[PDB]
Amino acid sequence: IGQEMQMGDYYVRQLRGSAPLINDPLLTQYINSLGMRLVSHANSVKTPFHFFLINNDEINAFAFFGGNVVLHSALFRYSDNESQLASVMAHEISHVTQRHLARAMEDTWVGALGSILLAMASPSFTQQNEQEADRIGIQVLQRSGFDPQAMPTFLEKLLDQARYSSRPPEILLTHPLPESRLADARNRANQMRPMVVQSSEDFYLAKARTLGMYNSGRNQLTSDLLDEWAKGNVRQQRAAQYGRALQAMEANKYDEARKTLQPLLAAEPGNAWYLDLATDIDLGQNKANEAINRLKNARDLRTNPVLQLNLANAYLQGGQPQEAANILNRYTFNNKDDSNGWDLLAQAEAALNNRDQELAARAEGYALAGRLDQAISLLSSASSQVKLGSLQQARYDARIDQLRQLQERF
Amino acid sequence: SIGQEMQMGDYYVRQLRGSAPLINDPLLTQYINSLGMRLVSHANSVKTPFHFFLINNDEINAFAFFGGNVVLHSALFRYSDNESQLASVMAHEISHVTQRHLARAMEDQTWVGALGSILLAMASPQGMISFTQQNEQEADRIGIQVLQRSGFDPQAMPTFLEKLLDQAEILLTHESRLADARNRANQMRPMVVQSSEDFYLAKARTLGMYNSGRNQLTSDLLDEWAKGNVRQQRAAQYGRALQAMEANKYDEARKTLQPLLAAEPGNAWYLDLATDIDLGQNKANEAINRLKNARDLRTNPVLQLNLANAYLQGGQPQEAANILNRYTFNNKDDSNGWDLLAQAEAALNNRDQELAARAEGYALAGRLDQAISLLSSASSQVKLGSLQQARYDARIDQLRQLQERF
Amino acid sequence: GSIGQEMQMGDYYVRQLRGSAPLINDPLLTQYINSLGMRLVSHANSVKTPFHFFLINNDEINAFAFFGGNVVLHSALFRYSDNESQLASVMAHEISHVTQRHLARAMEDQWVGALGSILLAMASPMISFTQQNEQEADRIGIQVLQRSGFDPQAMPTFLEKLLDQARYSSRPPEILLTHPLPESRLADARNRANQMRPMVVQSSEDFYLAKARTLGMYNSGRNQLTSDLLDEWAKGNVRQQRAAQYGRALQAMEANKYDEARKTLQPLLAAEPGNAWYLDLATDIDLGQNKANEAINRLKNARDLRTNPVLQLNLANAYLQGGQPQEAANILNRYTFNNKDDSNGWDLLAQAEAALNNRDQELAARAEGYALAGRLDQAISLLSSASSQVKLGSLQQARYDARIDQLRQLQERFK
Ligand SMILES: [Zn+2]
Ligand SMILES: [Zn+2]
Ligand SMILES: [Zn+2]
Repeated sequence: IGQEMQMGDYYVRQLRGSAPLINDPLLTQYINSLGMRLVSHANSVKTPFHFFLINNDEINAFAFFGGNVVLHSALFRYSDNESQLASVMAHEISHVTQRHLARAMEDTWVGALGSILLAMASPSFTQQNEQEADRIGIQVLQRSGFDPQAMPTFLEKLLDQARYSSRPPEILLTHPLPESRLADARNRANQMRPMVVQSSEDFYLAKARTLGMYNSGRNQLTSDLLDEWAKGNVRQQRAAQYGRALQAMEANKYDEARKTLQPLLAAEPGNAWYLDLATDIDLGQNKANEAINRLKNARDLRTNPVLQLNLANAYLQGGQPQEAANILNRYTFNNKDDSNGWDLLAQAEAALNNRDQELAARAEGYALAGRLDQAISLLSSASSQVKLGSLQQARYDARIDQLRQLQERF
Repeated sequence: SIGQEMQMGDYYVRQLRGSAPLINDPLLTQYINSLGMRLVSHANSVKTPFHFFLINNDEINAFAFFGGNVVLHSALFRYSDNESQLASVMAHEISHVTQRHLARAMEDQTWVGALGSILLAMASPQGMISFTQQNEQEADRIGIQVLQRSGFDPQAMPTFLEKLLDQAEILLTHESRLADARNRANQMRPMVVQSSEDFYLAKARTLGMYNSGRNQLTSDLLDEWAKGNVRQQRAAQYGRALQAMEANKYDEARKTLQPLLAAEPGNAWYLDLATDIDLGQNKANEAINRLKNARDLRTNPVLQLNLANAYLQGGQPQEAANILNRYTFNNKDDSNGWDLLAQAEAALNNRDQELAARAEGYALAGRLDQAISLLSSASSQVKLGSLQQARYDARIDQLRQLQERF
Repeated sequence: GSIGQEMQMGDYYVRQLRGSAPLINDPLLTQYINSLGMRLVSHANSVKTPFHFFLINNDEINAFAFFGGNVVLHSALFRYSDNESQLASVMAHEISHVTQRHLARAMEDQWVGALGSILLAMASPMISFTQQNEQEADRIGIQVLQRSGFDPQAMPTFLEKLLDQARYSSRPPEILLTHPLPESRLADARNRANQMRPMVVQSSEDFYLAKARTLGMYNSGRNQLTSDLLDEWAKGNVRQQRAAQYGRALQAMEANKYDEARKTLQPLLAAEPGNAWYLDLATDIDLGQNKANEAINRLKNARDLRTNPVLQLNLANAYLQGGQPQEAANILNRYTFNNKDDSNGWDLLAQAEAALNNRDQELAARAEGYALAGRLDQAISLLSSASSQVKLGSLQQARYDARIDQLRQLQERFK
């Protein structure tokens, strides 16, 4: 487990630099708050878990060392309910806890494998591992309070689209599904108790933002899906109203987006989804003060990362880079693996013409993207602009030392 | 009598706490009054106790009223180049009170509230009072001696007034009078001048921690302080550590303060910031142990609040209460102690004690009706006939007498 | 050859030391330690290599050596050494490990990164020798120790002073882990020492001043210059007593009480205006209170300014703090070339080139500091910047690019 936490970091750093990862706070927070909810109900967990979202309209999901589960945004277009989406995550979670890929290789090497995981994200197991991944998957899926029949329903809807479409989805290549696999999935969900679970409000909002803001190819949020959601339950109707407000924002129709979002923010002034969108609309119309005052009146400002990055950007476009830096210095210290915070920090330090601090912030973004040589180059320039023996020299040079360890390792 | 004016003074002070942006920082208020106090004792015509308040306002102004209550705007620190210049403002303002000028002026002619609304308008950054040419011709020349017996620069006043002229606010409430200030300062004596170590750090924390508008701690000043005497160089290092903490640069803050704390482990200013850095990194245990080994722990109010706060964050609300229960009876008018004591009593689930501590906070801020409401709630949760019920109801009685006077 | 291979490894390990271990780079302490160490080498047998002596800022007592005649000594040796001959006995011990090639023999018979990672762990706040290795080192050491004019009994007196501390103390001195000390070794050290004639030698005045500066200026943990020691030295021999006033002036200056350090320094300055030790202290007192010019005038009038690296570095720095960066550059461009390994010169050269706004020269001076510390990739980065700010084909471009090539060929030899 010692090495595979480390090879996980090397592989996800490569994923950041090459694959089109969705770095959105609201979506990343959702996929990881949901995914961690199942890990807490999973057995034999050796590692922390992180869940990544790729902008890819091809449906696929996979996982590797260090509890890193990779999910394509296409999973939101296929998932009718939240339990189906978590059904695939528990499928992936069980692949890690059982260490399936670990043993496939215990029976030159790491770069040949890394090209495989990377090519899958950018636009296979034998069925003995896949039966077991279903085995443990639904127990976890049911002790997580989800619908156990969501897996046979979701597996079956992959099969219905593999005959009624030319070539099958890519998920069925890494996770093949014969009729035996379905019949087992269909039986064991039959064997446990019926559950009536409503999909969380965050699932429908996350689907809308995924298909609305990160549209690409078959990943569209179409009028047919929004009109259908206008008839659905109370949670789907707010998400369709949010989806219309989102797309009115995307199309630069800011005043309509404000009036469309108004009934949802008036009903829930402290919801982070509506606060995020209301900041985009205000910033789109050069009213940063309104976007600043609204987020300072948010209850969860100092506890919610989405609100912290949102108000930092609002401070940035509002001409107060120092206020942005105060948030972003604390944000990057508590969320050191978040590339959004380091980037906004680099923008803030650049606005203050703190050149060494700007280069130091840029370096973290490059290190997160697997560009360690270039991160070292920026920190070397930073170190060369400050007196030797200064605290900034020692800091920049020590950071260079730590990144050289990661490069000497591979 | 002095009695009505001391009570009128308390009423105006309560109104200031509720609406004006006061700086309640322990280190700054301890310094502001410690310097005032031994400055007070060098005047003999004083009828009243004296308290000195600091207001977060970038517009320079200073004023005083009944009960020896003086108000100093934080903008005073950027205008004051040395300790004597800062005390020159205070010596001028305390001399107004000791000779009873403002009381004299209102004996000539709804009134008490009209003056209080004016006092807030001057204090609040968001109508004014004005003195006659004699009145402050009294105050300055009566105040230059009060400054000299306290061992500060007599020439510190004049250089401050000329630094006011070329910029044409203090000038509405306050050449003839100025020419007399330089007229009168040159005659007395020339004086060796050395700011206290606390003045330089106090100016650093005011401009660095309470920066607002024109009240910034600029990169020009601390580069200059690094070239001064060894007091200003330690202050410059303290200000840079302070701004690093303000910018949440926690590691840089610890390494900047480390040489100062190693040289002066018992210094209250550095011990204070070391707690802020430790709590900012969720290291409450380390901050507690450091404060227990401080020499002046059970004698210095700043250190007691710092350790009490660290006990709260450290998950020890009882130990925090043991400190704060004694602190609030030694510093009845300190809202910080009452607020921290309310946080501790909330964490111990002593509800009636929490309502009682919250009530004192509202009483100090002038919201007597609300304080009476919270004590009424506390008294309803405690058994009739208990000592607690007798205290809560007695405190309500005391607060009702206060509001019946005005 | 094998001398060449071992001096190539020696340089690699010295660079690693400079990059991670806390070496004292003080001009006076470095000069003294190497002048005393060379004095022993000149009386040693079978010397094949130059020798360099390094001082770690570590209050744990330890001493060891590796390829290329590089001897590294923890500053805690000054706390244990009552007299110069005691300190010399430990160095003679280490030089004898080098002349016997004990470390070379072990690795030859039966990894470069494994040995270098141990050397850094021993210096930062393990290698062990057999009892024959220690037996060879003590005899050969004590013979070179007295041919150098020191007290032979200092070696057993220091060993027994080490054995006594190990028995009572919770943990043994770390030097006794690298150099194990059974009673058999101490009895053998007493035998050969007793075999020669008694020799009561006065420690050099340079020794007492070095111990004062080592413990007073580079104090750390148990490495303090206590008031007990100096009150004790105020009563001593002719050389010890002025070393007392020197250390007293040091911490008066360390505590930023410069006026106190003036009055303490006055009589030794007035009595001895031509020795580097108080001249050095008589520059730091002056610059600390912004009196740079007479610190320059005092050093400009020094006799051995064109002979002694300490006065040159002191005067170069005074020119910098005095607002005359070019005068500092004139000295340091020549000092860096004659003292290629002194990282103080490269740093001061960079500070002067920075003040003159000669950015590529500054980056180039910084790079030599980084190369000396084993950070070759970083030194190459700075030279690449320097090469990018001068025109291609120029004299400076060809120099910076040739220097990059040298650092790259130095890098591949071990990577
Ligand atoms: Zn699978
Ligand atoms: Zn006045
Ligand atoms: Zn040995």
